Amino acid sequence: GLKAAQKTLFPLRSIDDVVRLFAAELGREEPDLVLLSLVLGFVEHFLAVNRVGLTYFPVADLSIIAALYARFTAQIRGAVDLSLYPREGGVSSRELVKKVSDVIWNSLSRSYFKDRAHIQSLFSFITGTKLDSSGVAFAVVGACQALGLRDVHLALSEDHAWVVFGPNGEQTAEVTWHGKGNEDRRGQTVNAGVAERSWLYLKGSYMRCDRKMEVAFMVCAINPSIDLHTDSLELLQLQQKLLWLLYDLGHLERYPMALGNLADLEELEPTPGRPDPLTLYHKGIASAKTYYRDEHIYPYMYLAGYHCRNRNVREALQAWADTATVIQDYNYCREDEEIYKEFFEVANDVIPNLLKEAASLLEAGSQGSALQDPECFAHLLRFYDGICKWEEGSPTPVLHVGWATFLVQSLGRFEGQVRQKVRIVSPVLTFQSEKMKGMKELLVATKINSSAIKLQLTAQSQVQMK
Ligand SMILES: COc1cc2[nH]c(C#N)cc2cc1CN1CCC(Nc2ncnc3sc(CC(F)(F)F)cc23)CC1
Repeated sequence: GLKAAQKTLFPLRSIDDVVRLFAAELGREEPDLVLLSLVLGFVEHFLAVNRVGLTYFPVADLSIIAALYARFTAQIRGAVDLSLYPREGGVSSRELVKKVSDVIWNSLSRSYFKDRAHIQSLFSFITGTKLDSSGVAFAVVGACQALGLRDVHLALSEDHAWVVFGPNGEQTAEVTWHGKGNEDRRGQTVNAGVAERSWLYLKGSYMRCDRKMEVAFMVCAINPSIDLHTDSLELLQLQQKLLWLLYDLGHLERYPMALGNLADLEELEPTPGRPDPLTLYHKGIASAKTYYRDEHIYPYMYLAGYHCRNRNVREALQAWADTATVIQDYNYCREDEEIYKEFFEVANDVIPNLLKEAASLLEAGSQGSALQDPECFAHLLRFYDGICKWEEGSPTPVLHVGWATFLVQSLGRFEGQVRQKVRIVSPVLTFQSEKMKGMKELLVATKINSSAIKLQLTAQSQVQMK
């Protein structure tokens, strides 16, 4: 190693002291990822993993943080000999990046729960020899910075992480695992995944982080959870303040999900004088549209979740329809299972529960109910249309009869006189999927033909013999 200027703020005695440290690092040529992750993991460990003895804030003494930093840098420098991998051009090689990845991987405990909380940071790597998937990729980037490899940067999709490096930062390399059971492609490019138009690789519209965005990633990666019931107020506040610092300095401009995280925090505990959560969610969506060709799903899911929690049914449906309008131009691939699970939950649990409550409130006399609004019925139909279109040309199917039951139920929540008002053109809606085009006459009928809907959604050819 640490430079003298990096040590002057220690000891860190409060949240605001940590925020100062992040401010100073972010004002530097290159913020120190190793330092910052070690601090965050330290504070998270003593605020969420083990709060014994806590009286206000776990003081971060320099002697402690410098010793952790020395354990990291020693481990990396000792195991990665740079002289074996000459840098033609001030850029790194694939072999060098692979060696760093191997080093991190080989340092990890043989067996542990890979999905635990609080194993994302370099503090976890040093003290527990444990990291989660994306934590490995972050550690590889941290290790590369510590080695002077200024070209190696973190790349992020909505459910995976890897690195970019080399001439013009144009190379990609896998450095960690994804999911559970996937035979890894460590050392390879992501170009096959890009080419198959999976959600996992975002058709190539993934985030290529600069150092400032890598700091934003570690801040999103703070995990305030103490247990299933309980969050650390101190960590929530630290994460919120750190996200505002990044925001003010411009470093969330290209980070849609960080804006959604900040909006969620503001909904929980709003900061006087700051934009509303809704404004923040829409800024996330604008970031996606500006930098990522509007090919991200979470900016709309964050918005829908907010509307859902606030029982803005119309606005939740619109936002879900918007998520489907994104997913429709992907192919559903092996390894996209996380987004399939989220779509499944929305269609088959969340929406039905919202419409069930809406129907009770309608019986009680609500006015302006989603169930009386043809534009809400349009949103519902646009949601299913994108899911159907997503499925077209995919190497695995999406829909099955489990989805059909909930579709029939959700349609039936709207009276025919409401459903009949939606104009399906070849409130006005255009269908992109052949499944929904063929369902058009069934959708606007007084009595919902349940069997015919099922047959159309699942393309089941035949009904019961006997
Ligand atoms: C499963 O989590 C969610 C499901 C949700 N459904 C709806 C609706 N309707 C809203 C909603 C919100 C969430 C919360 N989830 C949103 C995504 C967020 N993920 C992220 N947030 C910031 N940065 C990154 S980088 C990355 C890929 C990587 F982990 F590195 F491999 C993921 C990710 C973590 C929290």
